[PDB]
Amino acid sequence: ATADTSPERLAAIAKDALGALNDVILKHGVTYPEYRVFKQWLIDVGEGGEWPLFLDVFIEHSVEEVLARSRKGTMGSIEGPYYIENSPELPSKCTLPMREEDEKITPLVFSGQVTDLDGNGLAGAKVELWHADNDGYYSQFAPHLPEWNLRGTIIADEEGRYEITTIQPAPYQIPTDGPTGQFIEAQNGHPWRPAHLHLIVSAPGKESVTTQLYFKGGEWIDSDVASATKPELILDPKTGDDGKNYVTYNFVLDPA
Amino acid sequence: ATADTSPERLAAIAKDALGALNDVILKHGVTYPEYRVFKQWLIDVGEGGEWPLFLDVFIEHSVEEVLARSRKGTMGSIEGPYYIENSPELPSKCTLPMREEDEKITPLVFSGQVTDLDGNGLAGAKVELWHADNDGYYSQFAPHLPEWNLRGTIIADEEGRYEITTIQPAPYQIPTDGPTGQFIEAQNGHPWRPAHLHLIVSAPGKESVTTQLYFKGGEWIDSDVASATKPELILDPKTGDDGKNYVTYNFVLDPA
Ligand SMILES: Oc1cccc(Cl)c1O
Ligand SMILES: Oc1cccc(Cl)c1O
Ligand SMILES: [Fe+3]
Ligand SMILES: [Fe+3]
Repeated sequence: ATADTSPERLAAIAKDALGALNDVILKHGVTYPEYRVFKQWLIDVGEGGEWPLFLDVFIEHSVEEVLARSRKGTMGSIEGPYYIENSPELPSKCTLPMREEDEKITPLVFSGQVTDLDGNGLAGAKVELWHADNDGYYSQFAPHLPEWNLRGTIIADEEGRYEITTIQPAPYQIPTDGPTGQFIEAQNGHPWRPAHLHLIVSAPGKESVTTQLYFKGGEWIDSDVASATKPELILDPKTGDDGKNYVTYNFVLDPA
Repeated sequence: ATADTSPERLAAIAKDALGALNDVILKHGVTYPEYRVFKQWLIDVGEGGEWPLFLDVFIEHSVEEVLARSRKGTMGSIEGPYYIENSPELPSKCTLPMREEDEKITPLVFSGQVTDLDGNGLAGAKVELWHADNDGYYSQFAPHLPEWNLRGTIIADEEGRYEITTIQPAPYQIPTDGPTGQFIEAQNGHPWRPAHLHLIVSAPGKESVTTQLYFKGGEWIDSDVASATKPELILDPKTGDDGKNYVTYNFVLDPA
């Protein structure tokens, strides 16, 4: 992993990042017992392997807020720690891989079209979906699950449309008996995320979008610990007489 | 290590610390290639065990600047990563433990008195000295050195005076082929400290002081990478006709 940044830019970055922190210590009168605790917690983050967690919850929102200024298409959001590459491909209309345990849960049917800025249909266009199960587990992040459970690469047809069936997600709680959750708990916070789909959407000759979609009445909707939920990405699914929840949603892709 | 801080205070602390950083990302337009690099570097700091180094160089100065508001005695400074407790005791006038390799170097003779705010003499009063050798190594931080090389606990007499002989320190360069030094080097900085004595000074019924002393014409004197050098802590040693450098310095101790 490399940035291709200059020493001039880094220097300016670190000066005000360090200036900022050093400024919070002065402003609040941070003591020496406090400093020791802090240092000890940074070691633990590393030792608990919680660096992508902590940063993704607490920092990635600004990185996407920056990228967000540059694009005219669908609203993006943070990737989070759990994306996996080359998930198995599925046809234009499909079901997401899932176990019998998953078959017990109210289904979600997710339809729409991948278009360009003008609104034209895009063939040979892909939707990478992934999200958590009713337990708040992600596959490849819990040994009891099959390695592509609720992950897939959806191949959109002739005109960019896709119809995808999966389950309807339940609120993810981030891990707590570790440094990130001890961080939240010592400040009387809450370790909850909204229920969400993660998606990378692409198509030839387009700047991909990475985003999330959420659910209209959901808990933790206006208190996302990751600060990653927007108005523009909240679905409002209607239920069929089959009893399955139904949503349509379209992705608008910028020029690459 | 425990602070005894409330959730209210921590919450306020983390809000503006996180707000601050998130504010630097927005201000500079930090990209996604940049973010990956950053995250990867935080893992390495941990994995290189460079957390007390990085923080002590870049952060501890504000913690002491805070404590500095509360005290009327000698000017303090940052401890740094290398203090060791219960170094062996020596009488009021002594020499610091050192090898034959150390005996080759111009000697430093360091005299003075530990007093109170009014200026009265303090018996049963201690000076913990430690510092680096002409190589820029600290004992217990390089396997080739004897475990108390240039460390000791000096026992001041009847009236708080001490006379201590050691070597005259050479400029410490912090480690470079690791994350902290790759941090400095990618921004065209310099990994140099001034030459310095570390000292903890105490006496019964007094708030100890932790500080450093530096040398009047030294290199890196106005570009200390740790930002830890003050005007008030720069010695000006005269050389004897024995050829040994001579300094007197007195420590003024606040009520505990
Ligand atoms: O499931 C998650 C866990 C932690 C952070 C984010 Cl952004 C997630 O989506
Ligand atoms: O020797 C040192 C190395 C790193 C930081 C400080 Cl403050 C030192 O004194
Ligand atoms: Fe998630
Ligand atoms: Fe030092």
